[PDB]
Amino acid sequence: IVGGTNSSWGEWPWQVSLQVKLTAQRHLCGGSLIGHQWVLTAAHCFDGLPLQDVWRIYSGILNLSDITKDTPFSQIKEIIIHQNYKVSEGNHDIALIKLQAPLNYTEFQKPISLPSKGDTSTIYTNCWVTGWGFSKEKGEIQNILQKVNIPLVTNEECQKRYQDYKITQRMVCAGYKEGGKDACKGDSGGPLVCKHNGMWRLVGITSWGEGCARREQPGVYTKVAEYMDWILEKTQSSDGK
Ligand SMILES: *[C@@H]1O[C@H](CO)[C@@H](O)[C@H](O)[C@H]1NC(C)=O
Repeated sequence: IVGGTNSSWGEWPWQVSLQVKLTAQRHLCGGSLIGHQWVLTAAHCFDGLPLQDVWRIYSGILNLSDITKDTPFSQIKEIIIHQNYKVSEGNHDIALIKLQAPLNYTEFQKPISLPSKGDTSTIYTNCWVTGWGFSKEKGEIQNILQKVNIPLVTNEECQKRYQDYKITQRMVCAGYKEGGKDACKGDSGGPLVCKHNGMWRLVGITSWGEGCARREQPGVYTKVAEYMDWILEKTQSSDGK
């Protein structure tokens, strides 16, 4: 998070940390808890890595340096990457992670409400992006969970900023003309939440940007509302009703 501030215990209780355990354990991505057994994250977090054994999910945590071998974590039972996602490309950057065990809800560990498919037409006004990513371009992983207030930009206004790519109706962009406030590497897969009608809703999944916080270069997010039919279909038990 570039241009952000420290967050408090219980402020973003849905935020999780996706870490890989290879030669050393490192935070790679953010994610949002959406159910007792489900986390929503970006498909690009899994590029060049197996879906099995190497992942650990941390929830109910504010500072990354507090994580030791004693800290309880969630393991992956299944990873569902969008069928149309292509490794190293931008479209459909979304994945669901099914946990091996359900997580009990506390005031520090609870899900973020999902929008409806019809909520695509809604223009939000109080949006925040959180994570432990780089505090500046080419920077380093932050210890304390950062937060930042970022306004949304129209898809047409976002398309003009990225004329070498195609900003689809399945993406939502957020930034300031002067830059200085944006998500960065390590924030990927985390939440872009908006407060609407008194309650918090998951609007975007942090995906990409040309660098971080550059002027007139807004952050691109996977628009959750455009994937609600997919999330609902994929979270069904598999064994059937
Ligand atoms: C975040 O917390 C620590 C001290 O607890 C320190 O890095 C800094 O004072 C805090 N950040 C800001 C922007 O105050």
